[PDB]
This record gives sequence, C-alpha cells and structure tokens, in this order.
Amino acid sequence: PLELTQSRVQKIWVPVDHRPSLPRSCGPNSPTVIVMVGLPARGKTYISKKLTRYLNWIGVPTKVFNVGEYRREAVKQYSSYNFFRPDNEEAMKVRKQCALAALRDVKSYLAKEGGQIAVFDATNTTRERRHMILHFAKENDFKAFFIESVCDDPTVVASNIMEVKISSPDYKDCNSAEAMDDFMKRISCYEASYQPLDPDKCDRDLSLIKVIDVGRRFLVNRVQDHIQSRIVYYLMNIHVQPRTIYLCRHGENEHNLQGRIGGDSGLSSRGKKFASALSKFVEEQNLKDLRVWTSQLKSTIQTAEALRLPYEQWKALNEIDAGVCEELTYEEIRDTYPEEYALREQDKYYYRYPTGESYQDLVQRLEPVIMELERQENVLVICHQAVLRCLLAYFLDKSAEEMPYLKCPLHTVLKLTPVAYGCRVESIYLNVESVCTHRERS
Amino acid sequence: PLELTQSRVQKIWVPVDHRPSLPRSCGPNSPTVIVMVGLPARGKTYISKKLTRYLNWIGVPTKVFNVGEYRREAVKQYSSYNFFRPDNEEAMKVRKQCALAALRDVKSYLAKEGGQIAVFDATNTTRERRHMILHFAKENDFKAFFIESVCDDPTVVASNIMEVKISSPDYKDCNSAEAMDDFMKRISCYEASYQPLDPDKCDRDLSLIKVIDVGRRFLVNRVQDHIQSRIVYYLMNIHVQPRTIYLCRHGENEHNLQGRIGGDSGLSSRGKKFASALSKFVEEQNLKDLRVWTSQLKSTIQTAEALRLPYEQWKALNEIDAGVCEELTYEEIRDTYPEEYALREQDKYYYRYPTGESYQDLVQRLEPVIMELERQENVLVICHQAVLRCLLAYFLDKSAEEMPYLKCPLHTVLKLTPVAYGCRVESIYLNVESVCTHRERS
Ligand SMILES: Cn1cc(-c2cn(C)c3ccc(Oc4ccc(NC(=O)[C@@H]5CCCN5)cc4)cc23)cn1
Ligand SMILES: Cn1cc(-c2cn(C)c3ccc(Oc4ccc(NC(=O)[C@@H]5CCCN5)cc4)cc23)cn1
Ligand SMILES: O=P(O)(O)OC[C@H]1O[C@](O)(CO)[C@@H](O)[C@@H]1O
Ligand SMILES: O=P(O)(O)OC[C@H]1O[C@](O)(CO)[C@@H](O)[C@@H]1O
Repeated sequence: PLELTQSRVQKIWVPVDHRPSLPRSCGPNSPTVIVMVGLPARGKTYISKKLTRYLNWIGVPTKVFNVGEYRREAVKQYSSYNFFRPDNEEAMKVRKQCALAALRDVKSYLAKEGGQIAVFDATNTTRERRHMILHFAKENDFKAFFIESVCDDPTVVASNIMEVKISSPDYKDCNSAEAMDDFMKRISCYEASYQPLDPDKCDRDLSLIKVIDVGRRFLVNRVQDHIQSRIVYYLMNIHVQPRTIYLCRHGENEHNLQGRIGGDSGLSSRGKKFASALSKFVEEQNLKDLRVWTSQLKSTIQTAEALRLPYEQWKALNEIDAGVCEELTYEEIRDTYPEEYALREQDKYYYRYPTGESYQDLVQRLEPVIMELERQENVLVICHQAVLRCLLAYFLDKSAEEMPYLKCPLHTVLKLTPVAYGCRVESIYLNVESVCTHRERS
Repeated sequence: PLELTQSRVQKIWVPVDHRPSLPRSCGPNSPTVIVMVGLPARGKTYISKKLTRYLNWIGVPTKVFNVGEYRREAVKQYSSYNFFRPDNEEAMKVRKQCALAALRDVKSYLAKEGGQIAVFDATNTTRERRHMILHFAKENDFKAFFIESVCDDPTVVASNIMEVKISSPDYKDCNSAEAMDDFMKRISCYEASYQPLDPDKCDRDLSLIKVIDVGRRFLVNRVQDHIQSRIVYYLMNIHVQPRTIYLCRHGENEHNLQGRIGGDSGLSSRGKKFASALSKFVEEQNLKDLRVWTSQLKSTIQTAEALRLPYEQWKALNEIDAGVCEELTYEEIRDTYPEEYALREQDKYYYRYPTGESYQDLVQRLEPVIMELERQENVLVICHQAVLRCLLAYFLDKSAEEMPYLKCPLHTVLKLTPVAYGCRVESIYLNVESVCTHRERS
C-alpha cells in the first residue's frame, strides 16, 4: 500500500511498477501553432527566433517553420521582387505550395515528433491565408495564437532591420544598395492585400497579440493559457537597444585548489589577483551604467568587491547544489558513491545529486535571471561553472545535452554582443593562472 | 583586502565594517503611483486589493489609498446618489478635498514611510483630475502607471460586482433592492464627464493598461520597468470564475513521530489512514476537474497516491531547507547549535539556516506556484508546514512577521473560497490522530 521507489537518475518517487506478465505501454496538453503576421521587415523572424530560443531553454520543445526557406528550396535562385508581384500567377501558386508544405511539417512535428510549439513564420497578411491556417489547426486539434507586428515605414527604416533582411542568401549575388532597393519593392508587393488583425470585429474570437511600433504598444486579445500569458510577459521584457552582457566566474577559490565541489570558500591569492585584473578590464570597457550581479556565495562577492561598483546578490545565481556530495573531491565521490558518479557521467543534464540538484533544476531557478537580463542593458554577471553553462546555453542556443559540457574557464570573461538573430561571443582571458575545473564527457 | 563577514541572521556576506571614530549613517528605485481609472462597478477596488496582496507578499511595500474612505470620514452618513450629482457644488468641493488629502498621504507613504507602491483607488475619470495626479507625481519624483477598467453595462450587471459594492457601509441602513437602485443612479452621475484613456492621441506618452470587459482584452502602452511588466503578467493570470482551493500537508510521516525536521521520510500508519480519509473527503466534494499538486518529497506523493487521481510534482513545493540542521530534532538543534536556535526564535521570517533557507527564500521559490494557482480553477495542494504557511499568508493577506507562526495542523484540510475581495477559509479535520508540529513564538 502506497509503495514507492526513487528513480536512480532524477531521484523522482514513483509507484513500484510490478508490471504484469504482458507489460503494456500507453504510448506515447494540446500543441500550439504560433502564427506570425505582418509585412516584411517587421521583425517577425527576430521574434520567431527569440521566442523559440526562450521556449526550448525553459523546456518547451519548439521549432520555427519559415515559408521563405521552403521557397528557397523549391526555387533555385532569387532574381528580384518580380517573384513577389501579385500578378505573378506562377509564383503565387509556388508560394502557396510552400506554405502548404511547411504546414505538413508543422503537423508531423506536433502530432508525431513530440513537438509542443510550432512557430509559423510567414507574412500571413490576408484573412484568406489565416482562415486556412485556422482550419488546419482546428482539424488537427492544435491551438492557434497569432503574433502580429505592425510598424510604420520611418520606424522600420530607423530600426535597421533591413540590413539583417538583405544578409539573406536571396541577396548573395547583390551589393548592399541594390539588395536594399529590391527589398523595399518587395514590401510594396504585400501592401494592397494586407488585412491587419481586427480584434474589434472580424478577429474578436482569436487569441492574439499585436506588437505595435517595436514594442511601444501592445493589444492582447483572449489569452487562453499559461504559455500565451508567458509569451506576452517575455515580449514586454525583451528590447532591441544596443548593450553588452559580460559573464565570468568568481576568481579561483580555496576549494578549487583542493579539487573540491560546492561549498562557500573564499578567493585564493590568484583569485584575488583575477578580481584586481577584472576591475582594470571593467574600467577599460568605459561603460555607461554597468549593473553588476553576483551569487550569495563568498567567492563571487569578494570578486565584485574589487570592482568598487554597486552590485546585487542573487540567491538564484548560487552554484548547483551537490546535496550529500557538497565539499567532496570527484575522487572522493567516485570512491564513496560509485553508483552516483557513474549515473551522472551517463546523463549529466537530468541527473540529480541526492538531496541536491540537476542542470534541469538550475534552468528553472535561473529563468527570473534570464527574464531580468533581457530587460537590462550593460550587465556583468559574476557566477559559477554550472550556472554559467546554463546562462551561456540560453544566449548561444545550446541544447540540454550539450549544456553541462560548455567550456567556461576561470579568470576568463565571456563578452556577449547582440547581433542579427543572436549573440556574438568574445572570450577575454585576464592573464592570471588558475587550476582547470573542466571535465570532458566520458 | 576583500575582508568579508557573514551576517548572523540572513547569512549574507558583507564587507567588515570597521566604522571610524565618528560612525556616519547614509540615511535612509523611484516609487510608483498606480492610478486606477474608470466608472464605478468596474472592479477597480477588486484590482487594487488583489495587486496590493500580491505586491506585499513578494516583498514590494504597497498600500491602497481609497478616496471613498476619505469621503466617508469627512461626511458622517451617506443618504443617496444626490451627493454625486455634477451640479452638487458643495459635494464636488468636498470630493476634491478628499482626493487632495489622499494624495498628501500617498506623498508621506512613498517619500517618508518606506513605501514603494501607492495604489490611488478612485474614478479619476476626467483628463483634468489625471493631469493634476501627473503634476503631483512629477513634482515628487514618483512614476505614474494607469490601470483603467472599461466594461459595458450588461457585462457589469452579469459579473455581480454590484452585490459587493452595495455591501459598503454607505448602504448600512438600506435593503438590497434600494441600495442597488441608488448605486445604478450613482454610476449615471459619472458618465457625462468620463474621458477614457486615449493612447492613440492625448495619452500616447503615458504608461498604462486598459483592462477591457473583465479581461477579455488588454491595451498596454509604454511599459517602463519590471514592476509594470509583472503587473500586466499578473492581470493576465488572475480571473473571476468560481472555484475552490484546498491546502493540506502530507499525512503524518516517520520524521514527525521522532520530532525530526526536514528529510524525506515516508508516511507512518496514521499518515496512511489520513491519506485514505483524504481520498474519501475529495470524493465527497464532487468536483468537476480537480488538479492535484504535490512536492517532490515522498510523504506528499504517497498522500496523493491514495487519491487515485492524476497529480503533478513541483520541486518549488518541497519543505524549507534546514541546511546543516536537516533531520535533527529541535532539542538536538538547541544543544548542537545554541546560537542558531536563539537567532531563529528572534527573527523567524528572515533567519536563514546555515547552507539552508529562510521563509523569505520560500516566498521567492513559491511565486510561480502562486501565479499558476491564480490561473487554475479547482486545485488540491499537498505540501509541508512552512510552505503551507507561506501560501496561506498570500491568500489571507498575512504579514511577513506573522507568516512563520500560522497554524497549519496535520490531517486538516484548509478549504479556500473566493468571496468579495479575498478568501473565506474553512478548516476540515479528517479525524485521524497525529503528533503536533506547531511551535508558538517565544
Ligand atoms: C534585431 N532587431 C529587430 C528589429 C525590429 C525592427 N522592427 C520593425 C521590429 C518590430 C518588432 C520587433 O520585436 C519586438 C520589439 C520590441 C519588443 N518589446 C519591447 O520593446 C519591450 C516593451 C517596452 C519595453 N521593452 C518585443 C518585440 C523587433 C523589430 C530591429 N533590430
Ligand atoms: C470579484 N469580482 C470582480 C468582478 C469584476 C467586475 N468587473 C466589471 C470587473 C472588471 C475587471 C476586473 O478585474 C480583472 C478581471 C479579469 C482579469 N484577467 C483575466 O480575466 C485573465 C485574462 C484572460 C484570462 N484571465 C484581470 C482583472 C474585475 C471585475 C466581479 N467579481
Ligand atoms: O557539473 P560539473 O562539471 O561537475 O561542474 C559543477 C561544479 O563546478 C564547480 O563550480 C567547481 O568545481 C563545483 O562547485 C560544481 O559542483
Ligand atoms: O518553521 P518551523 O516552525 O520550524 O516549521 C518548519 C518545519 O516543520 C516541518 O515540516 C515538520 O516538523 C519540518 O520539516 C520543517 O523544518
């Protein structure tokens, strides 16, 4: 009666499954199609890629289906905006076939591949196209959530999104000025038939968000569930202003010298030298209003103390909890807990230390850190190896499987700069020796 | 160089403060005035009270300033809607004096009493009144965030908010029908001069949210900071649909019998009897679609197993981490760590166990649980003593100081029902003996 067993890897209590003579599998919430809406150069691909990066990182399987990519596959080389003319009978047919092909892949992804969210990245500017997408969702038992981006021409031009748009393989054999001229003519092709979302009348029953003038205003209609509410919250926190994110670990500590994990030890003499070298590096960057964040552990706070700048301590930035393995060396873990050591090496992301955490737990703890990092401008985060791997996996779009093996050395600053649809990463080693704490996969 | 000391109560690393011969104090982000906007019976007081309860619980000091309460103090007894007539020269003057008096208290609260958010709960239906509030905020260096609730007359009548409105001390000497008739006439007094927020033109530079038809739609203009974004997210998660929240602890466990704290022990024979009694109680409630949540600790999961219902395990519901004091009795804590025992007894909310948590840490961990509980309908939460005190403090509007002493006995269901501007709490003891784990303040 109420007999449970603790799963070996994740440490989850589950009922003892004394399967009968013929074990049976019950193989395998409703998936959602996010429908992007709007004229070209309205940041729909930027939104698609950002939302997908956030949703995968929090653990919701998401994939983007870009109709232009299907088009590039079906039509060898792009010559001009003439392909997008509303009187181009042949190209109109090809473009519709590409949208139907992408939708066939959306169905396979959500109904058969274990996908939870499909982002349908296309203009979807007419009521006819959107009615067709709603029919596809209704017949497959998928929810539909529309994200429209509306922006006037001067704001689009000032935003510099068209420089990202003309970097497409469509403009491989073009100079910047002619690609820009062609893209402008392409936008004009969509203007006459564009029917914006109308929540007052025709679209009153649809779940949607209109992002107006690069986030200056939002219209939200019929939020149905938690993921729609969360997406709205995420869209209100992100921004396109230029800034820099700096990520580093605390300076080398006394536990690092002994090869000991966790704990709350202080900086070693080298760790103190790195903290000084970090202050000099920060001064040389000459940043406007740098925000500095640390964990609540001693080594990060001593590192921030050398900067002579205000800083905020976050408990969410504390290093992964090793539970019963806290303050042990990896050799002491292998000898005292050999089964635990082998299970972690085999499933490092999902493995939970006894009475401790997994990288999967770290992601959940770190989500408010990520949300606040999106809102901020210049930020320096002084943290710890496993925490840093998690944050870096979010910015660099790394999977759960690669996250626990990302290289984050001591005394090295990782400088992140927002470029196109992601981050440029520059590594800056501050020339202070330390031990190596990186352990490659077995 | 980089010399730190760990604070005794909160365990925060701080620089050693070797104060000079003449110790100096630097005594003592910009506060916000939330401006409610709209006709009477639009749920402005419901929103004011809900937001204030959430903001105080997460640790942002918030207070509501209701102009009607200042009016009731200045004018002994309410006779009728004639007091709210736009041609009532005397009452118009008194009403303006009450709004100015409430604003004087907003200034004192935010500039001198350590308040962070003041909710200005009044109609504020004219551009003149709102311009005056904007001048007050601008001259005091306060931010202004407007929350307007717009709803048509049939939707207001169907919502049943006017039954809450007529329960006011204004209608103490009235029967339900005449109070309802008077309140209807009162609303009509505000209609001719009502100038709704206009983000397209006149209010384009204001930070605001329009809540349309009891949350069916939202208009969000110029979100400035994290607390505005968070309020929008909270407003998208709450709802006014009827439902029930049930809160209880796991059945008595083996650590409870030994007087031991924390750990991951299983149910005792009495705890198993309570789990059976809980299944019978749940069956007798005859609820539509009950969601069941547990922690990831054994005792709550064994309790949920007796229900024969699907359940979800949340790591955020795990009991407070006692760090180095895990699995000790309170007598073993007093004898091994006498200084730690005395510090906790003196500051129970802020006290952090070494390598463990405080109730303040629990609130931060539990915020996504609260957000999801707001979204749901019927829910049963099977958790632990300190976690349950935190959740109960949110629903019952209890302060941080009283939260660690709330009575949450074993084998007892706390049934929460939404009524007016809060929760009705009914206690249901399931007639199964157990130890007592409650410890009163010293
Ligand atoms: C990388 N990049 C994207 C753009 C871009 C251009 N245009 C015309 C766009 C339109 C929408 C767009 O996507 C968003 C832009 C902004 C926001 N959110 C915000 O700006 C929030 C609200 C107020 C505070 N911050 C959310 C989405 C991004 C763009 C420009 N550069
Ligand atoms: C307790 N109670 C309040 C009302 C009420 C009446 N009227 C006319 C109101 C208008 C607004 C109001 O406040 C909100 C009502 C709803 C929401 N949010 C929502 O409904 C979200 C969005 C979609 C999913 N759930 C946020 C605030 C509440 C009310 C009725 N009973
Ligand atoms: O997941 P990994 O590779 O064991 O790295 C995390 C470890 O790295 C450290 O930050 C440094 O050794 C430890 O405190 C922590 O347990
Ligand atoms: O904050 P208090 O009053 O010590 O109660 C929390 C304690 O109650 C228990 O849930 C039961 O004794 C312990 O596991 C936990 O440490």
